[PDB]
This record gives sequence, structure tokens and C-alpha cells, in this order.
Amino acid sequence: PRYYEYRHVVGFEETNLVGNVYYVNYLRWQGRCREMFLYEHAPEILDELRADLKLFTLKAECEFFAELAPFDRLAVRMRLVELTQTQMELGFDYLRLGGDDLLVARGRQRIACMRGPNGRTEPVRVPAGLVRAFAPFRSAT
Amino acid sequence: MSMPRYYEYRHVVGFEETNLVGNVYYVNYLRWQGRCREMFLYEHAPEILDELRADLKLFTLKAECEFFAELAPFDRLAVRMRLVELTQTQMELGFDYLRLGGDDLLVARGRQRIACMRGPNGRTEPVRVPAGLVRAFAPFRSAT
Amino acid sequence: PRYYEYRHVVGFEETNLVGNVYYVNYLRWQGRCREMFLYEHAPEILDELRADLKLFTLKAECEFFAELAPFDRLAVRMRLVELTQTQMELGFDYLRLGGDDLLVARGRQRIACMRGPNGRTEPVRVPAGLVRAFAPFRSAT
Amino acid sequence: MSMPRYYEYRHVVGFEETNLVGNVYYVNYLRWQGRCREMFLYEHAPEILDELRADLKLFTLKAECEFFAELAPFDRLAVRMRLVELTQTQMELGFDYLRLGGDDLLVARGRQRIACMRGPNGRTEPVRVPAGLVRAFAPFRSAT
Repeated sequence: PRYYEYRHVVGFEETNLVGNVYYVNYLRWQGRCREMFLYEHAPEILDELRADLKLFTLKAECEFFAELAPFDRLAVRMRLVELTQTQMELGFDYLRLGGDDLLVARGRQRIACMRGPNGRTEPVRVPAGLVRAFAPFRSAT
Repeated sequence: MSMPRYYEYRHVVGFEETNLVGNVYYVNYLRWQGRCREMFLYEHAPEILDELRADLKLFTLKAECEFFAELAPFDRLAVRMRLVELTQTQMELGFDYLRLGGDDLLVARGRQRIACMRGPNGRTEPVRVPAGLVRAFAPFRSAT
Repeated sequence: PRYYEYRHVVGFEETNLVGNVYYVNYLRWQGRCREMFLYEHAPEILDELRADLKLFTLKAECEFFAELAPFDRLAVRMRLVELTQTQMELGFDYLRLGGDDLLVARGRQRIACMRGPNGRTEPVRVPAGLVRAFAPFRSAT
Repeated sequence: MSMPRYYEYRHVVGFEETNLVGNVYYVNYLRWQGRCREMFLYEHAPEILDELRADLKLFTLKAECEFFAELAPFDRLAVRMRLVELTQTQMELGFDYLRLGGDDLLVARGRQRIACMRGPNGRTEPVRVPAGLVRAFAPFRSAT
């Protein structure tokens, strides 16, 4: 279990006039996937994130290979690519679950942990709890 | 006067774009890329809509953004777009995000790769970038 | 079972600087709830909705009684208020599921079924399949 | 010259706002109410932000919209807002949506009820509408 899975049934609001899913939604799903991971494996991070901790997204990207239709069942699999003192690089595989599974997109995010008054924040070491939650996903043993 | 120009999209940050942290949720930066590129189309090649309603599709092959600072509600944003690369059937767009103030602060940089296609939704074949679009992007084409 | 239930865990993107859920999201959940109802009870409507059928929202409204926080578990219960020849009035109860359940909002939508070229559409009788799917929700027997 | 005026928010419809049907997804109309009301604040009472960051909260008690026509991508929209009612602690805003063309077509009408509050997030007490805000809305106050 080296990845976290977020499942989603595509809705009409996510489509555009061409009939497929508008590209922005793929980036939105990265955030949804990453926060559900926190909800299920490190809920304590919200209290921090509701306090003074901040998760700053340094980079967000997605490459698209195929299209998605309304009501396609999607599985976004998140993996930990790299964990540094203060940052985390996350990888996302987007699978359309059907008669057969199809990789419709692949993305990445780099996030930095930070604390301090808005405008006067500084990078902080990845919270111990989050590092523990990442245990099964870390390449390092 | 023939120096490559950028197409500028200006936006005043609202509250819907902010999260509990107090700054702009990252997704909005990618949204603004689409908004910027479509307002460019609206102003320079509105006739592309008729094509987009028929069989023409602008398929985004890649979208990315790197973030350097924070944006707060009511901040004045300027998204500057340039055509950085044009092949037979694809276009690469560059986006520079600036917070307008005394000193314009670069808050992020983005990029998109788009492929032109025509065909039965699901049975699409690549097509050469529409002539009208190529001409429209001409003045905003970056050489470097 | 006179209502359909859509469950959702509130995420960070749905909050604003004040820490609660931005009001627009409540209206978005009505659409999400109504389409998941279709997905589970009248999936054939998509094929129609991907063809020439159109669900035109004539009215959408929501009244707010309390606030919602990130990661609160929400239950949106949808009921059929009225079913006419061509229209449907839907009611939505928004419950925050916690130690105790709290009614945080209540909304309504009126939708009209229509067919025809965009700009030249006309109201059509509610599709037989949808009427059947509404059987357990109809006041009429 | 003293006739009640409306505050106008103009928006060019984009592709993100459209659904597979080809018109604007209904949710966007409610979005535009917030956008319109906040741009009003930005232009007429920007200092409210400092209050919104501290303890002031604009709680939306009710939001509604009725739809009469369709809006397509690239349509020019005008959302006109008026203060329709002002009590000690609440405000009711009216929104008229028009598609701008030769003949401006009314495509929808909306309304919002907002309550002013201050206090520990969850332990909020109602407060009288801020003086600065009341004055800012003055010229856009509707009597009927």
C-alpha cells in the first residue's frame, strides 16, 4: 500500500461545452485527494492548519493523456515522491475505472510546511505526525 | 515596436478565491490561465467559438504553475501570456503572474501545452493549428 | 425512504478566509446531490442529457442557519416537493453530522425538462424513467 | 440625479462556466452575486477587508436566483445590484442579470439577505451594519 486512493464520480459541473472534463478540475482533484489523505491519516493537521500551520503549494502540474466523461468513475492515486526537511513532492496517477482501467492523466505537487503571521511566515520542518502518516509511502526505510 | 508583446489579463482577487489560510487557494492560479487564454481568444479570435461548437477542440496536454508568493483578497493581479512555441499541431503558452503595486511583484509562473484536434468526441484526430489562431498569436509570440 | 441522501466531507477549497464554508458551495451541493441521485436511480438520463435532453434550472435558493467548518461531515437530503407535467420542485435539507445532527441550511430548486437545439428548445414532459425513479418520493400514490 | 442607482458588475462568460449542454451552469449565477457584491466593496468600501480579517463577518442568510434564459460563452453579462432593504443588523440585496446586446435581455433575477456579525468563530453575536458600509450603499438604495 504505497499510495493513497481518492475515488470520485465525475459530475456535470466538471464538464464543459465539449462534453469532457475541463482541465482545471484535475488540479482541483489533487487538493481534494491530498486533504482526504490528511482526513483519514493525519486529521490532527487540520487543527494545525486551523491554527498557525500553513501548507504552501510551491508547484502544481498535470499532464493529460485522455479525456473524461460525465459519470466516469475516477481513482486518483497519490504517492510520496520525495520528503525533505521542510517539503514534500507528491505524485498523482489519474485512472478512469471501467471495463478496463485507463491512465487519463499524471500530475505532481511540491508543498512546503510553514508557520507565522500571514506575510511573515517561515518554512518549518514537516510535522512529526505527517511524517509518521507517510511511513508506508516513503521509499526510505 | 515589433518587440514580442504579452497579452495581459487583469483580475481583482475576491473572497471566493481565498481559503481559511487567508491567501488565494492554489487551484485559482490554474483557473486564471484558462481565463487569460480564453479572454485572449475573445478579443483576438472570437470566431474560434463557432469552431469549438462544431468539431474543433483545444486539448490541454499539460498545465503547470510554480508559486513564489501569496495573493490576498483585493490584490490586483496581472497575468501576462506569451506564445512560447508553435509546432504543426501544438502550442505552448507561458504565463507570468504579477501582483500590481508600487513595485510589481512576480508571484508565480505557469505554462500550458495545447493540442488542436477535430473529430467524434473520443475519436479525435490531431489537426494543424487553425490559421486564424496562428495569426492572432503572432504579435505575442516569444522567440526566447 | 422519501428522500435521497448525498454525503460529503467538507474540504479546504470550500472554505474562505473567515474559516467557514463559502455560501456558493451550498448551491453547488444541490447540483451534486441531484446528479448523484440520477447516477444511482436514473443513470439513463445522462445518455439523454448527452443527447438532446436538457435540465433547465428555473430556480435555485438556499437559506443558511449555521456555519460549516473544514472536515465537517455533511448530509444533503433531497425530497420531491412537487412534480408537474414538465417540472420538478426539489427540496434540500443540509445536516452537519456530528455528536448530534444540526440543520445548517435548507434549499429549493425548480427544474424544467426541455429538448431542442440550443436557443430553440421547448419544455417536454418529465421523462417516464425519471418519474418512475421518483416513485418512492412522490406524495401522490 | 438623486434617483436610486444600481451598482454594475460586468463579466464576459468563459468556457469554464459552461457545461456539456453548452450554456452557463446555474451555480455560476450565484457566484456572480458574490463577485458583484465584493467588487462593490472593493470600489466603495475597501476598508471593510481589515474588519473582515479581524472579527467582522458578513453572514449570508439567504441566496436565491431565478433563471429566464440561457447564457453562452463570450456573452457579455451585466449584474446590477441594489440595496433593497436595510434593518438594524441585516441587508437585502437585489440582483438583475442582463445579457448585453442590441437589446439587453433580462436573463435572471437574484436576491440575498446578509447579516452582520462579530465574534469567536462559532460564538458570533449580531452587530449593527457598519456605518461605513451603510454610507457606501446609500446611493444604491432602492425605495421600491
